[PDB]
Amino acid sequence: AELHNCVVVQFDGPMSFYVQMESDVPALEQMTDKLLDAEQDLPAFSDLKEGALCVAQFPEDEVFYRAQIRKVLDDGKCEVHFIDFGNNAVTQQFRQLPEELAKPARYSRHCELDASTISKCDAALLQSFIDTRFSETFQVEILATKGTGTHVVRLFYQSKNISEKLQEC
Repeated sequence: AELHNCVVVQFDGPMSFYVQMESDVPALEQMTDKLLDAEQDLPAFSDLKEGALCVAQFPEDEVFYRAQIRKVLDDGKCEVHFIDFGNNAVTQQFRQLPEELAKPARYSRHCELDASTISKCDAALLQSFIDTRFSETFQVEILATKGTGTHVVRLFYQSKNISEKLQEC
């Protein structure tokens, strides 16, 4: 079947994880470069509301990324979702995202495994298997894209069904 190379950037479990497709890497690198070049000159963003798109700083990295506000908290804090990296974090630093940089689609993709492709044991072991190879390349077969944008996929490692590479199960 049609397999696409990707890297898993966030993994809460088989039914909910995020990937960055190899095909989108060039565009993501261009986005990252453009954001870095304009970063210092971007004015403050103060229209904090759920759903708002902006540039926000990830406290753990201190780097600015494209972000969507998920929850408005107290003291100018907001829980945001970094659309190009699939992770959420609470931050207080927001800058305006140029219209041109808001046009590109998110570069991280939410996925959920076709539940029939793994066993109960596989599901439990996948967490540790993935955590050990976070920077490694995996492949996904996209079976469908839900109305929410989420891809239902079959996961592969070294082009083999993941269940085959999970030797302990």
